[PDB]
Amino acid sequence: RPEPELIRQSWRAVSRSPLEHGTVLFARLFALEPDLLPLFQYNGRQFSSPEDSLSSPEFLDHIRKVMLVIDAAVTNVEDLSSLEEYLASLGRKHRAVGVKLSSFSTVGESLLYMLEKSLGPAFTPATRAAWSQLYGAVVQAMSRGWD
Ligand code: HEM
Repeated sequence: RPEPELIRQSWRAVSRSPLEHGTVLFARLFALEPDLLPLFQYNGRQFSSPEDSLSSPEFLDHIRKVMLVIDAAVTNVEDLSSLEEYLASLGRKHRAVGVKLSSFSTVGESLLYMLEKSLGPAFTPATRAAWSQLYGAVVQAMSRGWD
């Protein structure tokens, strides 16, 4: 369904520097949902600022994890069904720590923003639709974990 090449070629722009792009995504995510900032708990305590967390090792490591899972959706775009069981367990893991499934819609909005910022006009209507469809499928798979 999602045109693989549109997904792959657009992803290569951000996958180059995952951490930098990941930050852009999370900055927009925290602006859309401030309530997420506290959900990051290290060996106790959290982050005073959106910006303070962007210094935490755990938090940066999480950026990387997020981008790796999006990378898996890209390398499995021609057969996302294979990822279903992994994403369901990932969904459960997030439910376990207090994240609401609805927050993953915000992540999607944030992902598109990150792509808009990086690609500009190269982020075409067709590319945008492909991403909405891909990410929508990822989140559908993850929703199996809220059981
Ligand atoms: C919606 C906002 C999100 C919040 C508040 C959140 C929060 C967390 C927290 C607290 C952890 C446990 C600590 C850690 O392992 O770093 C975690 C783990 C993880 N998250 Fe997220 N997360 C969010 C979105 C995402 C997204 C969109 C993805 C990718 C699809 C993702 C991928 C992962 C992975 C791969 C792990 C490690 C799972 C494991 O321990 O096996 N997270 N997340």
